[PDB]
Amino acid sequence: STQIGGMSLDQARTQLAPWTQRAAPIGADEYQQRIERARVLMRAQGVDALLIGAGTSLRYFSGVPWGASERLVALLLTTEGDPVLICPAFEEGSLDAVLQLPVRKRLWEEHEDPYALVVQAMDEQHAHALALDPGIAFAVHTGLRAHLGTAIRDAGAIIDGCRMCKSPAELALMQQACDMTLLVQRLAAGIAHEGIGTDQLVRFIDEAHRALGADNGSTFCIVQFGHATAFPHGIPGVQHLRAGELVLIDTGCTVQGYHSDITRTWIYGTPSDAQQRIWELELAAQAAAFAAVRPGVACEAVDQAARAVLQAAGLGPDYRLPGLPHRTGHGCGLAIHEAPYLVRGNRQPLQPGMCASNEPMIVVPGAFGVRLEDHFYVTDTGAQWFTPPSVAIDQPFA
Amino acid sequence: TQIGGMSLDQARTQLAPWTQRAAPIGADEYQQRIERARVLMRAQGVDALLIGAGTSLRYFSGVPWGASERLVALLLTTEGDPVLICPAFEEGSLDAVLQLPVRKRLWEEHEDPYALVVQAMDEQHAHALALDPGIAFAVHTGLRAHLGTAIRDAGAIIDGCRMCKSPAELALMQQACDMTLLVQRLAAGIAHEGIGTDQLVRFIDEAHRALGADNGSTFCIVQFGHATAFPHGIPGVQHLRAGELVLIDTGCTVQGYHSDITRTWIYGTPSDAQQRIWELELAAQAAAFAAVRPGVACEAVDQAARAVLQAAGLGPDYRLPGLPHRTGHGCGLAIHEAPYLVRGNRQPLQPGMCASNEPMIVVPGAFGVRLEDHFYVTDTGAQWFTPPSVAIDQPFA
Ligand SMILES: [Mn+2]
Ligand SMILES: [Mn+2]
Ligand SMILES: [Mn+2]
Ligand SMILES: [Mn+2]
Ligand code: NA
Ligand code: NA
Repeated sequence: STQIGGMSLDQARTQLAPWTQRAAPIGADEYQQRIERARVLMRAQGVDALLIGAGTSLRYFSGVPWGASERLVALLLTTEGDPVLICPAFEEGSLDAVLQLPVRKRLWEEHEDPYALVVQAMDEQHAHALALDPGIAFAVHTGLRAHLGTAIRDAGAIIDGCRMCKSPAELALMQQACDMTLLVQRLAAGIAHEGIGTDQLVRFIDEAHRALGADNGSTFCIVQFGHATAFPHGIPGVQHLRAGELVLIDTGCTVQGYHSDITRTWIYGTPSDAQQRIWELELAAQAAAFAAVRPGVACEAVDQAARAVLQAAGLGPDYRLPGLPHRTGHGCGLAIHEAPYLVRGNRQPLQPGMCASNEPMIVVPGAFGVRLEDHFYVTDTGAQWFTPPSVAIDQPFA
Repeated sequence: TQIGGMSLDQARTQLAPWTQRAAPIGADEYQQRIERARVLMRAQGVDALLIGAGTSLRYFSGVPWGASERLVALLLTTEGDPVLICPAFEEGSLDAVLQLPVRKRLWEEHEDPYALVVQAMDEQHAHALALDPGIAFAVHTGLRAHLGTAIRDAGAIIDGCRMCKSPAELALMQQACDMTLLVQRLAAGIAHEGIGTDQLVRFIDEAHRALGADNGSTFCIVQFGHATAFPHGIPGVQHLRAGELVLIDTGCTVQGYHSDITRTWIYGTPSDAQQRIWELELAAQAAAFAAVRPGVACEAVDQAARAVLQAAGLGPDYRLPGLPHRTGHGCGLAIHEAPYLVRGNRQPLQPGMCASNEPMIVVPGAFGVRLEDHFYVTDTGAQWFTPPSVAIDQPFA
């Protein structure tokens, strides 16, 4: 190997300059385009009002990046006019400073009923067919239902109808985040040595993400050694690296809210025949899944292409272990997981601009797991990798 | 003497792993929480309770996982081990975190998890479901596809369990507060002219980790000078100058239980206005604490703080200069939870309830002063988790 081990912490740090290729933020015109696309989808669904809660969908339509809390902060979009922004009174100044869209502020003091404000705004515009953000807390349904007597639809089709296909600016922001995380993955492999701790790697990866100018360091970071790699959702526990162990690292960051999410699995020292066999199979399943992607292709077909490779090698079938116990991938954007899902049963056709992970992890019970994760986006004629796949068990980077 | 003068190396000699470790919640207490939920369910005519991944699932089952698009949930009915609905591929990991005996019902990726919930309801002849108000609305959509019956809001049941803390819960929160109080103290000590907000944030995370928090700082806000007048403003690096107030709001978790402490202190010489407002903030916090005892409505605690501000000529109500938001919020496995110390909330305080006391004063465009310490209700009054600040230049008792 020329990529694994052999780099000091100081040497890694010389490569950690703030990222010089900064993708442009989403502009005012694009936020308006998103509002207009939602209105088209609302009309198709027969909905005349849309309530978006704080979180990734509020940031999508308005630029407000705040996480959801027990206090209602929401955008109410109707067929005409600037959308209504419902917000705590004490937050008005902070809101003005992050909004990217002209809005009609409706402010509530702490003891006042914010749900009443939503319905009042609906009534003023003669709206009586609300679709509610499926990511919003159920408590908001309770609050609304105290004032509303009409059917409340689930807004998922509208929200996915907008967010699944990324604009060039969105792709560029995801691209930047992916490029940064790919470097961090490379440096993490470089500094690995006998005895190094999983916690030491997590800490360095966060440090590197910050140094490169991520929104907020590592969004998340999973580091697993040896038998711990057999768990897609294993408990964090400190391990120290021994020769002969696989190392699995899954991490990512955000840039203007847009996510990277890359997994590398590589050998420290000499691999066993079994580790070698399963690693090559993982790459082949990932490759086949990618090869299945072009416009019009059903999402489940991408999952099945990966399973076909595993089955031909005598793993599986279906979700059986040794094999692939979960879906092949998930969409990615302002959220770590979003539509479309590359999962059995999903007939959703792939369209240009859709972004998804490609990670058909193999688990061998009691032994290890191998997960390669790279994201792609659909193009007019096929697909494009955000990051190129690994080359070999001891060459994690193309 | 508490502010400035300490080197980074001096501070680090006080950062050994915490030696007074509170005991983790035991198996018997999880059973007590389930039984308490069942009593409250029955009292409300509810025969099934669905708890989603998040702080309530951790409360009842020990599972710490954050919510995702995949349903992970506990279904509690009137009898038998509660049902745990979980993706099949996660069973192994689920087993390793569960603190409660359960009946696992596993779904493969293409299968409908909502169907499992309703199958489990039907098996026990349940048809009066209450649903976790913190769960994604998507779950209502999924359940409604399968149910003709009302899906009630489980907030009253869940709060009825979680608002009053056990001794073990208090001890875990107490440990988190003690650790964060030390980190706050060390942060004041290493402060110096030109120090960066980002530098303080990093130290505070380093300190939380060294002491043995679950995962460093849960959050950390550090603001200098006029920035203190903008509590929810866009973060941007500042460098400290003499004459500026410093506001630090940070916390950690211990076994999931939260600390959340704010200190505001002067670096250098304060102005008369800074001084007078700081004193008023302390007095508002103290009056709110003095109103706390069993039987007092939560809104009276908020009003006690406002009364102090209005007697001094600030406000009234939420007007500025003054207190533009509520006086405080409950705290436990979540940073914010019931009960809320807010106008309109008639909820009577009961022994064991935990809440923040933080009646911040904002002077628009100038500065803000926030003192935040949490308390719990005792049999006859209240107890501070951490003692309040003493002066504008003595943040620690
Ligand atoms: Mn992923
Ligand atoms: Mn990942
Ligand atoms: Mn607080
Ligand atoms: Mn706080
Ligand atoms: Na919809
Ligand atoms: Na991390």
